[PDB]
Amino acid sequence: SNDATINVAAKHQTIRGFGASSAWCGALSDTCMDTLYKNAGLDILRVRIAPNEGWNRGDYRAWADELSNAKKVRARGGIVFATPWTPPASMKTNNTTTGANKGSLKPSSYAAYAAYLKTFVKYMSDNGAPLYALSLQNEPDWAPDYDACTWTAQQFHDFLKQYGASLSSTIKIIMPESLGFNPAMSDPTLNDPTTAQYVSIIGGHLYGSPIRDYPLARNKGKDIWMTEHYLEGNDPGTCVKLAKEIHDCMTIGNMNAYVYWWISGDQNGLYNTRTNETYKKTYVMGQFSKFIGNGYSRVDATNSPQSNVYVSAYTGNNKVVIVAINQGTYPVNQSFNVQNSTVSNVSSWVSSGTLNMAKTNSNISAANGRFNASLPAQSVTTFVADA
Amino acid sequence: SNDATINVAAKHQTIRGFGASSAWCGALSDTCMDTLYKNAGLDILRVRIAPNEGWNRGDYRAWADELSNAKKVRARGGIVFATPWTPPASMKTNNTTTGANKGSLKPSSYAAYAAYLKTFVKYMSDNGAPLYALSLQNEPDWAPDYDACTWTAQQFHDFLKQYGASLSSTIKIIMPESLGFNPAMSDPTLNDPTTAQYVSIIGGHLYGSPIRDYPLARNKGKDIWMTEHYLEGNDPGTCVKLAKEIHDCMTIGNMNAYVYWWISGDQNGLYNTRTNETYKKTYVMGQFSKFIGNGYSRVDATNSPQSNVYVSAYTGNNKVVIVAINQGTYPVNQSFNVQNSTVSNVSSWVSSGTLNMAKTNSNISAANGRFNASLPAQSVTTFVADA
Ligand SMILES: [Cl-]
Ligand SMILES: [Cl-]
Ligand SMILES: [Cl-]
Ligand SMILES: [Cl-]
Ligand SMILES: [Cl-]
Ligand SMILES: [Cl-]
Ligand SMILES: [Cl-]
Ligand SMILES: [Cl-]
Ligand SMILES: [Cl-]
Ligand SMILES: [Cl-]
Ligand SMILES: [Cl-]
Ligand SMILES: [Cl-]
Ligand SMILES: [Cl-]
Ligand SMILES: [Cl-]
Ligand SMILES: [Cl-]
Ligand SMILES: [Cl-]
Ligand SMILES: [Cl-]
Ligand SMILES: [Cl-]
Ligand SMILES: [Cl-]
Ligand SMILES: [Cl-]
Ligand SMILES: [Cl-]
Ligand SMILES: [Cl-]
Ligand SMILES: [Cl-]
Ligand SMILES: [Cl-]
Ligand SMILES: [Cl-]
Ligand code: NA
Ligand code: NA
Ligand code: NA
Ligand code: NA
Ligand code: NA
Ligand code: NA
Ligand code: NA
Ligand code: NA
Ligand code: NA
Ligand code: NA
Ligand code: NA
Ligand code: NA
Ligand code: NA
Ligand code: NA
Repeated sequence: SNDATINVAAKHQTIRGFGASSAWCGALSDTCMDTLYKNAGLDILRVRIAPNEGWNRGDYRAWADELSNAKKVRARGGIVFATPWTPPASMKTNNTTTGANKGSLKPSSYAAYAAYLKTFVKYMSDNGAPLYALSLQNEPDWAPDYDACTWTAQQFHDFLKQYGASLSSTIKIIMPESLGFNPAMSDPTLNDPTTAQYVSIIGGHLYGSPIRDYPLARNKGKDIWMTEHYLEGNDPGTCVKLAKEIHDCMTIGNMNAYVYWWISGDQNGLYNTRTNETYKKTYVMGQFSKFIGNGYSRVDATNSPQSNVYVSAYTGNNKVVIVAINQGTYPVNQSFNVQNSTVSNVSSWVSSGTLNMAKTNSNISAANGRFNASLPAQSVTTFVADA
Repeated sequence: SNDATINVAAKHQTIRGFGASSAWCGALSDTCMDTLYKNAGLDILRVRIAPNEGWNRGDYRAWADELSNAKKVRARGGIVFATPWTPPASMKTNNTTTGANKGSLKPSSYAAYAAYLKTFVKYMSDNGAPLYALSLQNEPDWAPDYDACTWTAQQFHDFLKQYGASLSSTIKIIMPESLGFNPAMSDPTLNDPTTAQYVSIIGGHLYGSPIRDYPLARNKGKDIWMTEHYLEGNDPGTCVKLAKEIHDCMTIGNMNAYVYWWISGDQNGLYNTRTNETYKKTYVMGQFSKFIGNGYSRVDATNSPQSNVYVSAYTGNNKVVIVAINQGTYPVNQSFNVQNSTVSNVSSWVSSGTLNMAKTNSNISAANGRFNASLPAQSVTTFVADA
């Protein structure tokens, strides 16, 4: 009864990875970076481009902490993308780095902003931490009193038709990083082939709006990345909520990558640099990232085989990986049936209120692709098998 | 609130170990023995002395399978004791090896039975698997239709006043292995100093009667060993029932050792030799045996700090070990406070419906002897710390 059926023959999106941001986290330590990027297996880092007035006279001091973070992640096998929260104040209609009075990028500074971003990309490259991609703006639809800069959907179109060729010849471009992943923010760019061609990755955040598929983006060949979100708490209930959010991004959103908010900026991050302690949300992320390898594809799996259980699955390099979330307050047994592959050597790891990415030592045997297992209360289990 | 307080200064009995029996299990494989005696860390083996009519003409064939079992356990760091379920039929009042018509040992064969047991002890020694102790009889108060032999409390006294000197000069003696650990079966032997002196270990089983302390035995200097019991099932509820039984033997019974019934004789054992699979009761035993070392003493700990949680603790070799059982259906948090020791480097391992003696990777910090942890539903956790 109510099997989780996994069909390795039905493939979905390619998984780029999972990560977090170093924005406003200073220069993170080797221990923090080892914890996250080696042990938990995160492999994407989002750095901030701090507003830098000296950019065009060779003064990069404002950027050196992120350089350091970038190098540490690259040394640990990760890729790095950059997000600017604002152009320098000299380019803003409000004459400040904040979002005061819905400040925006002066159209008379469009060429300079393009040059600015290219200067950051070349800085990072010249110092041995080349970027994988670059975003045009954080949350163009939010105007708070910290680094911010408004853009309308038409402004992104305006900008890209002029400067997208130059920018994309330099680096993969992410846009638009909407507050709530509003497709209207990017639709004008995607629907005009002149502008769509300059975009590689469609990025968005999950504040306020449910997770959704984005068919236009996928059908234009774009990656879809969830580039910022956080949750408050590290109790088991919050941890399984995070797990279900990642699962929903993978499954409903068809997203190629999931990127948590900041590593250490406050108590809602992944690592506490004041006590040198790992927040338990870290291990939720690890149940995906440590086990899902390079170039893996998501495949069909019964999304919810019984109440409060959620399942997704991935294949690559002759492995099958199954992530099974139990949001219930008690353990439950769950059967799995892998189709169109011959599976062996099943091993599992659990993160829960007690366990941190702990190998279970369970003695799982598979016959004709079927095995079963007990899922602890408020837990995430990852099965890895030969396939 | 409701701490489990551990006081290393208040010491109780010395722990000899934990084990199981190879009676009627044939000659067990290396894989079975590795599973139990290396990985789970059992370290006591109870062999049966099969009734052997050829004992006095050098025919030991009936004993060779147990010889093999004994050698395997000794090679894996364990000790071995032997239990006879019956003398040979030639010494029985019913002329058979069974318990038919409450058959007993003929008083005219007392000297021969003593010689018989000494022949088994010397056999085992001569072939490189010397025994640690020897029992006079299995379940002298039960007379079933398999190997059996009745003895009254006065018969044990009768026998020991004559043959105990000879027998005890050869080997540590266990008696009386009552069905339900009835102290009346051994009281006459213990209360006469002439007979008490020949006994080293008071052994008993747990069929039908609650676990109890045995002050007379402890006050005469004797070890108290639970030498046979089993439970039916391997579900989490049964596994925590077994854990609580061991805990009760340690705590209420002040027992030095706990010995499960047979390893592989039927489905109620610890290992299935037909499928080469380990029954989950094995891991319950391992949560005690693998972690509680040579010469450790039990110490004071809050027996039940909250409902359905049971705690015991042990020290030795500058370690403290804490076994915490959660019989509840949901996880609970539990605080621990170690007194009169300075503890560091706390690590934990869990056995549950999902986990088999699995290291948790939890990041437990202790300050002034206090730490806390989440105990999964229907689980056994063992903490080990430097002390
Ligand atoms: Cl894809
Ligand atoms: Cl900073
Ligand atoms: Cl650096
Ligand atoms: Cl506003
Ligand atoms: Cl617009
Ligand atoms: Cl549009
Ligand atoms: Cl939240
Ligand atoms: Cl930690
Ligand atoms: Cl935490
Ligand atoms: Cl298999
Ligand atoms: Cl495993
Ligand atoms: Cl198992
Ligand atoms: Cl003792
Ligand atoms: Cl046998
Ligand atoms: Cl042998
Ligand atoms: Cl009877
Ligand atoms: Cl009597
Ligand atoms: Cl008496
Ligand atoms: Cl039972
Ligand atoms: Cl097994
Ligand atoms: Cl089992
Ligand atoms: Cl510590
Ligand atoms: Cl640990
Ligand atoms: Cl932890
Ligand atoms: Cl649980
Ligand atoms: Na990756
Ligand atoms: Na990776
Ligand atoms: Na404002
Ligand atoms: Na934000
Ligand atoms: Na505001
Ligand atoms: Na990975
Ligand atoms: Na595996
Ligand atoms: Na021992
Ligand atoms: Na041992
Ligand atoms: Na009978
Ligand atoms: Na029995
Ligand atoms: Na009977
Ligand atoms: Na031990
Ligand atoms: Na330890």
